[PDB]
Amino acid sequence: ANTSSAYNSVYDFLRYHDRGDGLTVNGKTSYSIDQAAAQITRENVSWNGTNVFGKSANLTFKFLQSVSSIPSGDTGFVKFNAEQIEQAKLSLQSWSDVANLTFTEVTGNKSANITFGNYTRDASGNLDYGTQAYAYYPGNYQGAGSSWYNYNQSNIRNPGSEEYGRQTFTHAIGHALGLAHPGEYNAGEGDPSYNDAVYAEDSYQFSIISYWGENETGADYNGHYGGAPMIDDIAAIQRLYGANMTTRTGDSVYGFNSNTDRDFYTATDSSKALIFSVWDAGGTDTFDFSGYSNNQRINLNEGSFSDVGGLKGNVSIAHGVTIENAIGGSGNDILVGNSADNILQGGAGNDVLYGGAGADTLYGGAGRDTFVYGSGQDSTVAAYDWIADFQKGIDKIDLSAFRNEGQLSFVQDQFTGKGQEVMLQWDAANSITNLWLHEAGHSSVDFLVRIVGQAAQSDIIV
Ligand SMILES: [Ca+2]
Ligand SMILES: [Ca+2]
Ligand SMILES: [Ca+2]
Ligand SMILES: [Ca+2]
Ligand SMILES: [Ca+2]
Ligand SMILES: [Ca+2]
Ligand SMILES: [Ca+2]
Ligand SMILES: [Cl-]
Ligand SMILES: [Cl-]
Ligand SMILES: [Zn+2]
Repeated sequence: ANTSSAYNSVYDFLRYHDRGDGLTVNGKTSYSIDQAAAQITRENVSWNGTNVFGKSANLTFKFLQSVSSIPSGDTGFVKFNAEQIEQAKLSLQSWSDVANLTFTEVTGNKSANITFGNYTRDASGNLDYGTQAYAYYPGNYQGAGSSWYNYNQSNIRNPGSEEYGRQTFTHAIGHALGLAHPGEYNAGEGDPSYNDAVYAEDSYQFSIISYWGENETGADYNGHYGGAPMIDDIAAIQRLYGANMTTRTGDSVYGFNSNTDRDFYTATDSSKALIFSVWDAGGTDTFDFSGYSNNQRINLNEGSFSDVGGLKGNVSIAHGVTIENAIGGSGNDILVGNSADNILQGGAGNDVLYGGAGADTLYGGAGRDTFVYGSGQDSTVAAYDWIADFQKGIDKIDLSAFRNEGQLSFVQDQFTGKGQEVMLQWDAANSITNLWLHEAGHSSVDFLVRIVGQAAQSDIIV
C-alpha cells in the first residue's frame, strides 16, 4: 500500500546492510554473520588445538624484553614502551570481554601463549620503514602466538593517540588467538585489494581482521579506526572459545554517560567518534547518543547497524545481545526498537520513533516527532505502548502501515464492527488519551496505544 515517508524510512533502515540469504553485494557473494565467522575461523586452530570449538581458554601473555631471534627473520628488536603496554592490555581486554578467555601476564623466563615485541629492520639488517605488523597462529611450534610490530611506524609507537596502532594490536592478537584474514591475502604477497575479497562483508565495518576500509561496504568512519572487535569478529572468536556471559551483566550505558569503563564504548564529548560492535551479557541497557547534533539512525535489533554521530555504519549489536533503550541527540533521528520493551527518547529535532513488538515507552522530545506503528502486534492490549510526552498539533502517530489491509477510518465514540477503525478516547480523571484500533480480521479490539496527554484526530496519520 502507499505508506508514509516516515514508515518507509523505518522499513528501509530495518534492511540497512542486509546480508546472507543469497544476496549479492558489491558484485560479491554476501555472507551471513555465521558464514563470515566460519570463514574467519577457517584455519580451524585455537589454543585448544585443531578442530576444537566452543571451548574456553586461560592464556598467558608477555612483553618480551629481549629475543634470541624473531621468527620471521626480521631484526632490530625493540621492547614495548609503556603506552604500547597499556594499549595492548586494552586490546586483550576487548577480546576477553566477548569470548571465554582469561589473560594473565607473565614476566622473566616464563613461556607465554601470546607475546608482544617490536622490530625495526629486515633480515639483511636494513631499516624497514614500510611494513606494519604480523602475528603467528596458536600452535606448539616456535613462535606460535607471537606478535610483532614495526617500531619505525609512529602509529605503532603511539597507539594511544594514533588509532590505527590500537586497531593493529587488536588485529594481531586476533591472529594470535586463531583468527584469519577473511580472504586469502597477506601483506608482502602481491598487491591484494577488496576486489580479491571472497565475500562482500570483508571490511572493517564487519571485521578488524580484514585488510579493507569500511568505505568498501558503504560505511564511513571519517578517518577513524575503531580499535575493538567488530560484529563478525565477535561471532568468530565465540565460535572458537565460547561467549563470555559474565560481561556487563548490569544495566549498561554505551555512548555518552557510559558506565562501561571501555574507551571504545565511551564518548566524552560531541567531537568524539564512536565505532563499536556491542557485546553485553545481561541487564537493561541503553545506547545514549544524546550528545550529538547530527541526524542519527539507531537500531536496537541484534545484528543490525546504526549511523551514529555523523558517521555511517559505525555502531552494531552483536548476535546474542539485547539492548533495550536508546537516546537520540538534537538532530532529526530515526530510532528503531526491537521485540523487547524499549524506552526510546528522540531528544530535540524532528525524530521518527518505532517501538516494534513489546510494550515500549516513547518520548519524542522537543520537535515535531512521529511515532510509527507497522503492525497490530506492535501495541497489543496485553502489552501496550505508552507515548509519554505527546504534543497535540505538533507530534504525529503514524498508522499508515495499516493501509495494507484497507484504509483506516476514524470513529468518534463507537466502533461499527466493520474493522479498520481508529478511535481516540479521553480519560479526564487521569488525563490519558487511549488510541484504539479495531483491525481487519480481529473480532475483539486488540490494539491500544496509551498517551499521556491530549491528541487530536488530525495528529493521527491514517
Ligand atoms: Ca548490560
Ligand atoms: Ca539487555
Ligand atoms: Ca533527535
Ligand atoms: Ca519494542
Ligand atoms: Ca524530538
Ligand atoms: Ca515532540
Ligand atoms: Ca511496541
Ligand atoms: Cl628509501
Ligand atoms: Cl520488533
Ligand atoms: Zn593480519
